[PDB]
Amino acid sequence: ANIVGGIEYSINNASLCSVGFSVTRGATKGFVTAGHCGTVNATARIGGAVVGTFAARVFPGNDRAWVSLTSAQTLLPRVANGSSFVTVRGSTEAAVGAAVCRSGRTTGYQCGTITAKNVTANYAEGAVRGLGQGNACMGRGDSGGSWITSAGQAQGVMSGGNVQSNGNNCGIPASQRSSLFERLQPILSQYGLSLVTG
Repeated sequence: ANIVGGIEYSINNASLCSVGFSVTRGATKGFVTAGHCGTVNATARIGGAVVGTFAARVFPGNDRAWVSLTSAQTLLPRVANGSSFVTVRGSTEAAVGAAVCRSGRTTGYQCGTITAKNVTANYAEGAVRGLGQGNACMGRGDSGGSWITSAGQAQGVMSGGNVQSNGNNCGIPASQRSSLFERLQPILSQYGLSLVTG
């Protein structure tokens, strides 16, 4: 499969999440995603085919993981934006107030601004600390997916948000949305990963 930020994958033929970013770990191909998407050794599929397995994860506390991929996968420095692509150019961290977008298999490509840092989410499983917050909308299934600026600076991966009864927060005003991302930088260093860029 071609590995592009935002696209769907399944975990153990059950849950669905979204790809964060293509990465390498030496010779090993991978992608980063959310930790709550899978446990270590869980099998990832794209287009019905096995693509790899969860190599490592932290959730809760953090919300991060990476999937180690078979060498047959094609890593790409891209995030889905409809039928087109945003090129991944680096991982410079944007400040509060910056514009940012996110990509995932439920709500697609959505944009807003970064509204806070260091946010705690109290999920069913426990607290997750240190999250970025934006007011781009999102929904169930977008978890794991890319947060990236229009200029190609990868910010993080989708963790969670104040979804409404329709499964998303797109039907409430931006002023009311809390859409939370796990910062990319600590994922990359924790697991010794390099972002695939173009």
